[PDB]
Amino acid sequence: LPRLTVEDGAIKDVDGRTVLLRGANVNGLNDYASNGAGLPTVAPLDRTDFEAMAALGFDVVRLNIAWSALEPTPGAFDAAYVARIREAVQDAKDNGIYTVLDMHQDAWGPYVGTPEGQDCPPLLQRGIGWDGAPEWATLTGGWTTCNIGGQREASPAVARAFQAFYDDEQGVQGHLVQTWARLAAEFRNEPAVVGYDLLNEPNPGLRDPFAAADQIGRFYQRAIAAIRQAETGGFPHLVIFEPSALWSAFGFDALPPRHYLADPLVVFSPHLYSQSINVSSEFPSIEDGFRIAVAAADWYGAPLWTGEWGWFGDPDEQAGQVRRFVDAMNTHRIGGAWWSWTQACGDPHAVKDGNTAEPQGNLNRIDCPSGEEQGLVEGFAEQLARAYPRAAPGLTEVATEGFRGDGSGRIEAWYPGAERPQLDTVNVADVALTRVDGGWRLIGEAAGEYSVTTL
Repeated sequence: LPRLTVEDGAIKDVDGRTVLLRGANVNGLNDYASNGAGLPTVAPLDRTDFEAMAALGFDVVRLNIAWSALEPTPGAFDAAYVARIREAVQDAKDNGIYTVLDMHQDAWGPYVGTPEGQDCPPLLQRGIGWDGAPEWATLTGGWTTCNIGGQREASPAVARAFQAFYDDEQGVQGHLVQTWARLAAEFRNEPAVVGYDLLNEPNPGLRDPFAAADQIGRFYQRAIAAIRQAETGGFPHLVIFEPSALWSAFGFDALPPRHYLADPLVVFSPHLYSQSINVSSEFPSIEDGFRIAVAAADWYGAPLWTGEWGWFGDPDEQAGQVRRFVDAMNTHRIGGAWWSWTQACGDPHAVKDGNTAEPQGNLNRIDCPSGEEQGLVEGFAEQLARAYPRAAPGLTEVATEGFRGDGSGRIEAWYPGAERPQLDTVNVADVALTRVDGGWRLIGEAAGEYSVTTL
């Protein structure tokens, strides 16, 4: 709905309200290798998915899109794939959901898997194909596609292909930069697009964390200059930038140098996987992982918005960690996107694990191999649907019992569930609670200090 900007370390709208962008990753437009499994790699995606997201209270989607589908041959720009992106943006907007466009990849791309008749070196496991870059952009030097321990990023071929990209071999990085500019031009006047997550979990390539962070930042600087030129005649959207993929395994990393990100609309977006999928199950803790990320974002002078987080095991055991995560989002007043809305039976994550005949998903449960959606993973869903202020002027505090601030403008908040929220609204005029699908939307007007709390 209103255009988003950054001011004073927060995502805000142009009306001055502090915005919390909470929602999920949606991969229905991503281009995954099929890996010979003979199964869909994504679920269908249409307006009903965005209605379902709005019924959990979400007001953002991280839309995982693929360079391989935008630029299928060198220099191409597939406007028919752009029209599917634009349909998803419009279906999200019709349901009150902003879109982050995420140039997504795992393990470089679909073309890094070990071919069927090819063996692995001793001590390595077979690789499979994932998502990201097109085949023509994939320059592996012939290095083995097998990996250490089954970890998708720990393959010589993937590392070499990333290093070829950072070194701009054959101009492949200039191709992605131009593809980003062309895509930003397609949305330059669309306020529902938050902005651009320049590359998901950039791998180190053949560099250590410090030289990796530098080459990742050098790419971000090139992409930002191309995007800002392409936005001529529209307006500048937010630039969401990530540390290397190592943050997703350790809870911290070397940081892309600030001089590469010297644009006022950048947003730091590490993936906060502490106590979920880090190398250590204990360190950093969930809460220390937030403190590290918050300190890093403050170094950039930028907002923190975490593009991926999630738990993947039994909700009976892990819902308490999910609860702790949401609590910390409220303490730090950030948004982010759960991984993920749907995972299909032929997704590479399922293929890797030999789990293509087992149910998939940590939010929407898909039966396999049928592909049929069969309810929600309720222990996680109930945490993700928790009440929050979508937009609030001068927001100062967000807690489980409600929120408060000091400012002038329209408050908009979500509350889940069929029962009417029972609220104490201090200094809020014209309060209206509207039943909406899956919950309730609150509106009201502030003009100074205010609070909206449970009674």
